[PDB]
Amino acid sequence: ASPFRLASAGEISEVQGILRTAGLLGPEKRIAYLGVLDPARGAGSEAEDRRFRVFIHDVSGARPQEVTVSVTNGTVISAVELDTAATGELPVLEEEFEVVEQLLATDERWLKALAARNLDVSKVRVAPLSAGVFEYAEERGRRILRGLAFVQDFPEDSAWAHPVDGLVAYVDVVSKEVTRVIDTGVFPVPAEHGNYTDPELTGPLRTTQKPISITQPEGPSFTVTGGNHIEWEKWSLDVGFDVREGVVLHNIAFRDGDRLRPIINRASIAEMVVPYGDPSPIRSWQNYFDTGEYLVGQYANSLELGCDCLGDITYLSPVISDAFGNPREIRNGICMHEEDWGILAKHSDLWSGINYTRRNRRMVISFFTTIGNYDYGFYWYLYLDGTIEFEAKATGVVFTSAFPEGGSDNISQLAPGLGAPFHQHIFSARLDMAIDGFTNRVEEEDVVRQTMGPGNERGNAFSRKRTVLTRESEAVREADARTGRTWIISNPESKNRLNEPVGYKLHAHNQPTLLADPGSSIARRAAFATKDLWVTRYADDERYPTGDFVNQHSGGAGLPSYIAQDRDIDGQDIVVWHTFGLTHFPRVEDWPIMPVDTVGFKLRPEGFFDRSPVLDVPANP
Amino acid sequence: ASPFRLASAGEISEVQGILRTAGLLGPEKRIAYLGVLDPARGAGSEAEDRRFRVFIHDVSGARPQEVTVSVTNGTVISAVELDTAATGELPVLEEEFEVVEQLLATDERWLKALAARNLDVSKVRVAPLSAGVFEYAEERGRRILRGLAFVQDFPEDSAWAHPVDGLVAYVDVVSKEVTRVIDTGVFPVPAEHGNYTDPELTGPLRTTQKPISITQPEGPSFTVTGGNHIEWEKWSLDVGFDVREGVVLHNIAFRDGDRLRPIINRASIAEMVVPYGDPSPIRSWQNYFDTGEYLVGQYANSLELGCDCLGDITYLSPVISDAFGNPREIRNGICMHEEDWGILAKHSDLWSGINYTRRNRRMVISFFTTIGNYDYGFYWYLYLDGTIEFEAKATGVVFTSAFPEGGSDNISQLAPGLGAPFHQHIFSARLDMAIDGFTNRVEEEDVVRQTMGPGNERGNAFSRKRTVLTRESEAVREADARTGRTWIISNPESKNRLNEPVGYKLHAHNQPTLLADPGSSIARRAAFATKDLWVTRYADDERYPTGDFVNQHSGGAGLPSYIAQDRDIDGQDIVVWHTFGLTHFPRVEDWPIMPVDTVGFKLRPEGFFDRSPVLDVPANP
Ligand SMILES: [Cu+2]
Ligand SMILES: [Cu+2]
Repeated sequence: ASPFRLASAGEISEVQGILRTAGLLGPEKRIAYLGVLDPARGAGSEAEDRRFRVFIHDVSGARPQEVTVSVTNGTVISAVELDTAATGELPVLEEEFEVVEQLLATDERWLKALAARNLDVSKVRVAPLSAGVFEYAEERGRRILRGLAFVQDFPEDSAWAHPVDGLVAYVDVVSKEVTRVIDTGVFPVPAEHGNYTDPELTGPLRTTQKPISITQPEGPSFTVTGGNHIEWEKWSLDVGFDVREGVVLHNIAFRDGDRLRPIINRASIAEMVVPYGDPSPIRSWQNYFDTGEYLVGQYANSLELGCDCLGDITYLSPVISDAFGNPREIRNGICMHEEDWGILAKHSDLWSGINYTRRNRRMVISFFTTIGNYDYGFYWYLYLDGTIEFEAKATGVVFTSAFPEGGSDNISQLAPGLGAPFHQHIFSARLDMAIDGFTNRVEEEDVVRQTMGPGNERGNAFSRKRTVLTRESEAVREADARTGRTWIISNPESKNRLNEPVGYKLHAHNQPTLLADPGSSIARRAAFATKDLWVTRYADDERYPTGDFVNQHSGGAGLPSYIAQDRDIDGQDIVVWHTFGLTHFPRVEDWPIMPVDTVGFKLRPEGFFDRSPVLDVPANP
Repeated sequence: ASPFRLASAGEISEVQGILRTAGLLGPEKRIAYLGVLDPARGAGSEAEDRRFRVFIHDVSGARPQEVTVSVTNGTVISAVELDTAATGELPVLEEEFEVVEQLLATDERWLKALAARNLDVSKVRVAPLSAGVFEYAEERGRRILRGLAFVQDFPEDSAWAHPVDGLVAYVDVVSKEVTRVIDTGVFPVPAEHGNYTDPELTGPLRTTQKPISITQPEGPSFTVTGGNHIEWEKWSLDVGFDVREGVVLHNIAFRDGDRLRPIINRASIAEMVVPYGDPSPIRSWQNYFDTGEYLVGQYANSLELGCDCLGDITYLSPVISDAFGNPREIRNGICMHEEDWGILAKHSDLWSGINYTRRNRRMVISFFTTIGNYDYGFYWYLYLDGTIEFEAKATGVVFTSAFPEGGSDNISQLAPGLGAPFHQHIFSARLDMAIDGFTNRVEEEDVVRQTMGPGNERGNAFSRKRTVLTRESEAVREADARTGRTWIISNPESKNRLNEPVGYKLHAHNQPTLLADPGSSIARRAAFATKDLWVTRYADDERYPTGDFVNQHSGGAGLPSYIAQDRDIDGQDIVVWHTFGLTHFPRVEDWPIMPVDTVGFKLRPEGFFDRSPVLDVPANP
């Protein structure tokens, strides 16, 4: 059995069993995170050891633990009690979603805030929002959420239309206490609804959209074996799934003639953070680590054929653990299919008389998740020509506020009285590289402009320069779109037939990075977002750019501490961390539900192959 | 009849007739360019005047002329003899393709160059290459082409595989003279072939690609009326076609309820230039103005159903003039269809219980052209949500050279002895804007970072600043990807329901602009390429960023001279010229035929609509 296979339901139950027998999962315990670990380097030969790692919350106030078990051997490998004031709180539990509203409903300061606004407490939804780390010393070591109110005029109303500004509350989830209720002033609660299925607001639905039928009459060109192993148009890989990261891709390789050549050992979105840019004390603390704090895999949608995923779809239904260690299946939580992708290569040659046209295809592996108001589609594409791509599709409902009467430098207007604060959605792709194997390096490549003169008399020449990143202390890089900057991962010990090192070139979109002041809390907690590209030496415990426990962690953790080890990355097992994000100044067209907007990156072969790798593509039927 | 309808065959014949009767098209005359002119501003009401503009070459050495005729009225509106030494030579004629080889075949200096290399003159193909303007005073006023040799080992061989380096020749096309033959040294003629249909090099073709069937069982959702008028999912526009520019889009508008709101009056690629970066005197002169020198519309491919254009395709077969004024149909030279485009908007709301998913579509209008070794697909997309996009798909066979033995700072290696010089492919999109009508302005929008402190105590705030471009002297702008710079075209007299000016935001890719030294010939002839965005006041004779006659024109013409008029562009009929390009350092995978690579831009509504414009999209069948 492939040691990269998906966790099965029986594997989760065995973790539950091992923890129970070990005395680690009594009735007061809640699993906040559970996931299989990747096989260790070199273990390929031989003998399974499927290890699972668990974060265990205790609802009685006892200390939480990090536990690794061996489902293979039925043992506890490690169990450590965590001092959350130092190393962070556990991830948010799904069971804590409703607690913030429930505690506030009977708090007299909250009820007073709502009475001044003539709002019925029974119609006041409270978003359970991650707290971060600011000035409130009582919160250190405590599991806090913060709450912002949204009025639901009726049970199928969109509360996002009716933010209650000037009001925020903090609660201690464990002790079940409201620690602070801040009311800075009354704002009108925007009156319009945002119900995008209401015929009054949609108007009569269009009748003009004729059907588009996409079918594969002989079925798809990719095979799935071993539960999650894909073979498609020379690509080979395994599709993993982790409750924190979502879909992960393992062992991406390309059959080049008779050789299976590795390209990327592990590909994941290791963090995704939404910083807000509104300096109001009602929201100036909000930074939602969708991945590290909430666990995006956990909230993956079940994707409906014909509507969520069109064409000939093959699904995976990954398993996760519920809060008590029982397996739960996410039905149709991963969609897989191949698509047409236009012209691959075309040339009509006058001299030879030959006219040639070939079509491209891509393999698509995706999931869609929902974190409160946000919805994101994570898409990995593999193309016939070797190009690898990632794309995020950001949609959902924008996070709202009041629109101040004097306007705002940090908030857009969507509807009368309704604002939407400025924010970014910033991702980190963790690419554990394996270009032709693990001995890799990274070069930064800039265009070079040349001055007209001797050896360049007509002033037309231009060139490129590549700079090797030799050690981690040199591997924190920024974009330079003006100089066409890219980063090439090569194998300096593997040369193509032209005696040049095989490589792949990372093409970024060069969007703005984290805008927050460098002295801010979020710049410290999300340092990775402040730079476009990081290279580290591989290490099995360096998994997320933000560290293991993001929630209410003071800062510094993660990449800035990994990098300080100043390890050799010049022909070594290395990891590329690419920051990329969307800067979102909301527009009216984003309201009441926003059209998808996208961000991502791609890697293209750069002398990896001896010549084009798609010459064996046949003329289309 | 819509005055934006395509030229018909009868219209071309009537031009021929009018010129013949007027004494302007005797047997020594060759039409180098012919195209309908756009209706003048305000002529909507009323009465046709279909005017055509013609550039007439004279093969006897008499001066060429620029002529505008009225096919409506059967008259010559204007005819002016051109002093090509001042205002430029005419565009390259298709009939001149073979002349460069034919003249050189019997020239003793050329034959000597080839004999030293043991090449059979009968197997030596010569690319007819535009000359530009350099140090050769004898060329001023003369119609010159330059030639580079490529060996074809047999009639169906790819000559690009066998460049003959160290050798270039210049010829006077009219006098039929070889003006110079420069032989700077012998290089090996690369030996490998590049025949991508040869089973020896492709290997056995793949059998793994299962079929993908895309159909529309009730036909497409767009209608074509009046020959070229498209109605699709609230969009309205006309598809034009000009032999120089290719597909042009007129009168792009969006039905918003009961109003037809204009967005863009005219959209075209007004120039496309390929500068080379190899300082060798054999190629340091090459800069191929595919649009302005060669006329891309002229070489549009006939696009084959199922292979070039998949799905339910509606074609236009535009008409052009041959060199004698006879109409010629480009069969299936424009493909039109709609496609699925993934998720449009999705949200799964916990509080309201509603789960919502809608799919996107785009309308696609494209053509594909071949200029020697290059092939380009020009694609215009319209999306349901109002986004407009352009994409170029660059493929074909890379222009080759020898690979020097000591390597090269300006040339990649593709195969033993085979080089491909560095180059860029730089486009200019001419967008004659009409945001809600003609009274428009442009603002440059940058992200603003804020310093932590008073009014921003937690250091999270960020904002934006918009700078109006008031006059043409302020409207030459450059990218700043780091600050998320975009440009917003608004109508300062048309406000959405929130009292904010309607607009569209141009999202560029922020690729490098022209790399050549600012003092170089190409920087002067292609000044537009040196900056990302230009705004001019509309004027009916300001059509191309490079002027009317690009071929062998000394420089300065075009945008830098338009801009100097310093006209008011703050709430006026304006035109946005966006430079965008690909910088191409060829890779081994580009050889022997290159996979498509892409570049483009998009515009997104920015407060143009009162709320999302796709709320009336129905749940998919
Ligand atoms: Cu957003
Ligand atoms: Cu190129």
